Amino acid sequence: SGSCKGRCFELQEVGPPDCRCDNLCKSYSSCCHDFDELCLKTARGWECTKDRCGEVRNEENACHCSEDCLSRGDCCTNYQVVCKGESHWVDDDCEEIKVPECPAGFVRPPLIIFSVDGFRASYMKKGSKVMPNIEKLRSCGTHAPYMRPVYPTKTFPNLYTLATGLYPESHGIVGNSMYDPVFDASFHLRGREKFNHRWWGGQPLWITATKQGVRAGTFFWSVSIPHERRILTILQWLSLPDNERPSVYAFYSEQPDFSGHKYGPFGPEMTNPLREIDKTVGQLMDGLKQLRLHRCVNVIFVGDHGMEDVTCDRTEFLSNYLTNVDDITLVPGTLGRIRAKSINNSKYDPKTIIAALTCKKPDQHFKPYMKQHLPKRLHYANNRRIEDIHLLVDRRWHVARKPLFQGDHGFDNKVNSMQTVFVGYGPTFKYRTKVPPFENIELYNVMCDLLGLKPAPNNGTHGSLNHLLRTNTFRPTMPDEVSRPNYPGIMYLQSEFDLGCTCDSTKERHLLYGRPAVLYRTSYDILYHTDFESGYSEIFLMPLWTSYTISKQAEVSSIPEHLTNCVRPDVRVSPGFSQNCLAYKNDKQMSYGFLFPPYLSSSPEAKYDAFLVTNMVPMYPAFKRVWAYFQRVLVKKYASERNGVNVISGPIFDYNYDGLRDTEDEIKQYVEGSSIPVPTHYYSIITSCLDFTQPADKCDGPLSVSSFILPHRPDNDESCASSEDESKWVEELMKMHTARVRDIEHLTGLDFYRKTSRSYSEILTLKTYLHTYE
Ligand SMILES: *[C@@H]1O[C@H](CO)[C@@H](O[C@@H]2O[C@H](CO)[C@@H](O[C@@H]3O[C@H](CO[C@H]4O[C@H](CO[C@H]5O[C@H](CO)[C@@H](O)[C@H](O)[C@@H]5O[C@H]5O[C@H](CO)[C@@H](O)[C@H](O)[C@@H]5O)[C@@H](O)[C@H](O[C@H]5O[C@H](CO)[C@@H](O)[C@H](O)[C@@H]5O[C@H]5O[C@H](CO)[C@@H](O)[C@H](O)[C@@H]5O)[C@@H]4O)[C@@H](O)[C@H](O[C@H]4O[C@H](CO)[C@@H](O)[C@H](O)[C@@H]4O)[C@@H]3O)[C@H](O)[C@H]2NC(C)=O)[C@H](O)[C@H]1NC(C)=O
Ligand SMILES: C[C@H](CCC(=O)N[C@@H]1CCN(C(=O)OCc2cc(Cl)cc(Cl)c2)C1)[C@H]1CC[C@H]2[C@@H]3[C@@H](O)C[C@@H]4C[C@H](O)CC[C@]4(C)[C@H]3CC[C@]12C
Ligand SMILES: CCCCCCCC/C=C/CCCCCCCC(=O)OC[C@@H](O)COP(=O)(O)O
Ligand SMILES: [Ca+2]
Ligand code: NA
Ligand code: NA
Ligand SMILES: [Zn+2]
Ligand SMILES: [Zn+2]
Repeated sequence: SGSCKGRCFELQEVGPPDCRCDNLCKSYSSCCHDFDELCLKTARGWECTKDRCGEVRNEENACHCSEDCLSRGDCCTNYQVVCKGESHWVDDDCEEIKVPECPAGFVRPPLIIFSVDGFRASYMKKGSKVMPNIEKLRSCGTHAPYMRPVYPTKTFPNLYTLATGLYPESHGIVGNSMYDPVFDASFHLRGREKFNHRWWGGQPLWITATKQGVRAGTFFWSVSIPHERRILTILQWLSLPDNERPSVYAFYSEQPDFSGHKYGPFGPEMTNPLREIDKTVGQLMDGLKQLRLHRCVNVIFVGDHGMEDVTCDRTEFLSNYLTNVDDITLVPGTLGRIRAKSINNSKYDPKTIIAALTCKKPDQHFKPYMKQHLPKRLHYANNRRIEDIHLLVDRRWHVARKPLFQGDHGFDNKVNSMQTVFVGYGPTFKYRTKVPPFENIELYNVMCDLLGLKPAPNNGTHGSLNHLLRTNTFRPTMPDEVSRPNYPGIMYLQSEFDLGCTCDSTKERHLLYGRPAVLYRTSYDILYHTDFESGYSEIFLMPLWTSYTISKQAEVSSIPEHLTNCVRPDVRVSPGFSQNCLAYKNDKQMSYGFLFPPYLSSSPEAKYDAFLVTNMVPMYPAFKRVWAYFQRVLVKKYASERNGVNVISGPIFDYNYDGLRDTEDEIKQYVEGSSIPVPTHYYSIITSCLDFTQPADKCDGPLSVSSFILPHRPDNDESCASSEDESKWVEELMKMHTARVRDIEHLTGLDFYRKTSRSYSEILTLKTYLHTYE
């Protein structure tokens, strides 16, 4: 417990018992007694003035304007501008940085991450009027229209996703507040508990760097260190000798979130907070220019989430729905999480709670879900810290337990107001380049590539952001197919089938982008037909995928009356590896549907192919209403609008809600007295030509995709308008359950788009794309 002299913001760890002088010492109440005195000098502010140029060095000043300051590494960021007639970085023209211009001794371009809390993507519209430095970074660098945060759209899940490339369910920081039933402890911004490493999973970038010999401190700063001091400390660290200097740095600003919450996102009061951020950015760049590192360093300007208009009057109370609200604990606000108030309560029943919250009031501004029924695109279920009951709250509303600020965030990560920013500037990024919106889970890989690091396993798709960089150290390669398909001929007689059923240029046309590869061990059959092709699993007794193409002027027919209950045995597949219709009769709850729609057959003769037992899938009657509407009405609609479409459809089994393809052992439900497994979800991937004037089967250029993962539910309680015509609700339900192709690949162990005219990086970008319907 001595002194900090010569050790301010030192990069080593010290003690215990010895006192600390590092940038987190205040957070551990461990700074040496003279830390405030030596290390947090504030005298005379942060800006040089003409008066002070060539002053005699006074050790009391926050920063210096003396002739030695540049030797000493501690000039104010504007010193050269005020005293040498240099220009502020923002006043110089954009000049493309073809190669890193670094001082001798630098082995890689440093990375600086400048994260802003609550920075809404639409704030970039306010432009160089308010934020000339940010606008310049955006303009001369690489930028997206916006970047998608993860759900929940709160700070800590997003900050730690940025650093790990992991979903909150994987990294463990699933909210700003959490309860962990195994630890029997709670995590909050206020508390000792957040300091235990046990909450923090994955491998953040600082650890990835350090384990691979790249110097990198933890990204957190003690909040009591002012913004200007942090910037000066980063600058001083960048002046260190080669053997002590870090290659990655982080700055966090709590603005403009703090003002967003008070005044709302569209308040006139937001201008000054944004001017203040921009001034801090200006300090960093001016400082970098002072050190001749301004064409050496890569800078990421990134937000964690946006901000919405939310007032106290738009609050739903659970007391208006639940007779007994004091038996529950609620994590409230822009999402809901419900659990039992006490584990001692044995009458506590989740099903009664869900029923009592489901579709009661006409305007109802939240929706309850068991977490395994949340849209799969959220990836918000596979963690014991996420409560079984979840409430999705409508944008602009809160939920609270009982009745006894005007901006908020935390909503569904596809909501517009939740979108945030991304700008990359420096030698490794492209120059003056706009890139499409992408998800913040993808940045960890990029940051690894900017630092020559091997990423730890994460949820980014490595290579899908290659188009952001001038130089790509990572070239992705298609995974090798693991199981090769069988091609069964006509073997069996119809008399060999005891299934209890009764009835009264394929590849080039129907697999436009090639055959999906199966990336796990299994046994499956390719089945060709006039209107569609399929990969039929002999283990699961149904298609893994079914693929077909519908031209712009293809025609919809009905299932004629006499084939209504038609299921025909498939002579290419053995009785032993087929479904049977007897199981469906014996299952009172379960009906069946088809993957290729009989509705879209090319002829009445081809229509018979649709009724094969090998095109059949278990479907709840409730779900058939959704599925029939998609197949009969929507598929044709999309083919019209997009000038034909290619459709790949299939089952998903995810009983343990981990976003990954279930093994047989992990399947928990079968059609009554059979071993026909019941899917948890059904997917479709719908592809066409981005240029819609070119039809889907003759496309020269980029592709356009939209997909979904529909949950396979025995009721339509999710849809509060489901007692009406399907035209009133199925499509809204589908859009809620929009998905990336990549989500489907994880859920099915399939790899799509193996045969295209496009680069594989471009295909990785196609597979990460999400159609949000915003
Ligand atoms: C998003 O991307 C994720 C990352 O790839 C995917 O998540 C992974 O999923 C797999 C498959 O389900 C899962 O694998 C299981 O792992 C069990 C062991 O779990 C512990 O160890 C791992 C490994 O830690 C090291 O590697 C990870 C990356 O995975 C890295 O981030 C770590 O820092 C650590 O790094 C060190 O080692 C590596 C080399 O291994 C070095 O390269 C590196 O330099 C480091 O030195 C940890 O990930 C686990 O972490 C979980 O649990 C802890 C403790 O509770 C949590 O704090 C943490 O948040 C995390 O929790 C999440 O995952 C668990 C499941 O693991 C969930 O229950 C939970 O809700 C959270 O979501 C553990 O510390 C292993 O026993 C198990 O083995 C079984 O299957 C195999 C199959 O071969 C069989 O052989 C056996 O019979 C077993 O039955 C299985 O292998 C990974 O753990 C998991 N990783 C992460 C980070 O979550 C995710 O699926 C993907 N999502 C989607 C939708 O695609
Ligand atoms: C949870 C606290 C931090 C409290 C806080 O609200 N800090 C604010 C908001 C963001 N801040 C910040 O500087 O953010 C930088 C940042 C940027 C980006 Cl892009 C991503 C990320 Cl993730 C962060 C200023 C912190 C303080 C100390 C932390 C612990 C470490 O001292 C030791 C280890 C390090 C391991 O990697 C993780 C576990 C560990 C115990 C840390 C847990 C989190 C602690 C307690
Ligand atoms: C070598 C000495 C070993 C350590 C001695 C520890 C002394 C025992 C006291 C423990 C409680 C607090 C000490 C550790 C963390 C200090 C907490 C702190 O200073 O931050 C409070 C935090 O909520 C503020 O939340 P926000 O400001 O809202 O982020
Ligand atoms: Ca699974
Ligand atoms: Na039935
Ligand atoms: Na309903
Ligand atoms: Zn935040
Ligand atoms: Zn906030």
